[PDB]
Amino acid sequence: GSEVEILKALLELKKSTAELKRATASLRAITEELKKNPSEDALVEHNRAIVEHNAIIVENNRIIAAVLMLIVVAVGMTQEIKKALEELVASTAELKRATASLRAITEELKKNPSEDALVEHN
Amino acid sequence: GSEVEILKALLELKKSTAELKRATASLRAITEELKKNPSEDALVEHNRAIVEHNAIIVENNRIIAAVLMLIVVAVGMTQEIKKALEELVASTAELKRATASLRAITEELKKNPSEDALVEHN
Repeated sequence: GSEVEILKALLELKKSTAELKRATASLRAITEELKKNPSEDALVEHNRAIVEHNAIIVENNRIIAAVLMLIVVAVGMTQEIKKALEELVASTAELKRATASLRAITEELKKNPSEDALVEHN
Repeated sequence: GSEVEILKALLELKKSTAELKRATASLRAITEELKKNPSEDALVEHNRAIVEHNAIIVENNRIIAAVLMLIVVAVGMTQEIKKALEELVASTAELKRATASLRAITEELKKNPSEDALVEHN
């Protein structure tokens, strides 16, 4: 379950990091090459839009991974919860047996109020 | 005076800005190209040192310009100070003339205490 989902989240962080590094490299290549001749308006404006789009995508990937890590941590407790439930089920069944026993004792004690029945009640 | 010094400070800001933009571009080109093969240790370590040196130089240029602007502003007031001094000198000379006149009046009033001398005193 979470063993693979988390490995994929780590792969995502690796890829969004590489994207950030490359987007930053183009950000700078753009500033240095385009300031040489501002008349190349389409090239500088298109590349700046590209850089902003990548920066947003990187930030979104970070947030998405941050949320999915909370889902993953909830998932990783599956076996601990399963064992807690098995214990709760066994406890419920034992409580039921004790209740049925007490009911039978109550009926026996009222029908035949022997001292032994009072001892069994306690 | 300050007319040229300030133009040079502006030229400095232009050149340190161009340096910053280029140093940043190499910072990124270095990260993206060197992470491809970390075994090229000398190239990545030398270029990172280059980037740190340039970043420091840019910060120093900013501080130096900030101080020189204070010297320049002090320099630009040369004519206002010169005129204030011309006024102060004329005032001092007038005060001296008034003092010498008063001394002569005092001598005349004591030697010949005519009412006119008292009027001149006041």
